[PDB]
Amino acid sequence: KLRYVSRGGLKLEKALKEFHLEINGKTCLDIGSSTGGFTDVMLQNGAKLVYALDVGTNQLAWKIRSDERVVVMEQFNFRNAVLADFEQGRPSFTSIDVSFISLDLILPPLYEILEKNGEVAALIKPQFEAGREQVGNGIIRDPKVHQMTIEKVLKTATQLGFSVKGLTFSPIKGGAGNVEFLVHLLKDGKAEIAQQVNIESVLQKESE
Repeated sequence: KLRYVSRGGLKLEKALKEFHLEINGKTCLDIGSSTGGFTDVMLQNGAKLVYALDVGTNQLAWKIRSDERVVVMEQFNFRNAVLADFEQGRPSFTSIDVSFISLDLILPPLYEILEKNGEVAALIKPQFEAGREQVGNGIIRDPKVHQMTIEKVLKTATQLGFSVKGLTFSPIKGGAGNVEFLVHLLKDGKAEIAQQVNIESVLQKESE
């Protein structure tokens, strides 16, 4: 009864549930596929196709690598990604779980690539969004730094034209032991942060 190929799958599972996302029949993009937990979640929820992208060599679990619905794009730096790179359908849903890089560098090319009214479920990792001097053991524990990193990503998304439809906390810690957050974006050019988005409330709920 391990339902997913990694505990990472628990992260996207919560996003799908909390953000009321529908994957069935959609062409999906998994940025930072790694072992494939996110891809696995999307496959199980009926994705028509999943592009599995990694800046380095693919590390997909055997089960996921062998899946006919999966299109591997390894040694592929998403910063250099353009719409022409996606030749088997335009992604309308995207999940993002990258490390050692800010979403500031991922969201812009993605905004162009994603289908109109396409959606994004993205992990916000304070340890990669804060300043070097702010990090230190590699864990960010300061609530004010957490807030600032969330604010930073929401600002970047809205400046691009994404609307922010939801925000919550990732159900499990990432990497060296970091609280991380899940944000729901919509490509509509409206730059609207939904009323339900409440950073302080999310921070408080994660802490409990």
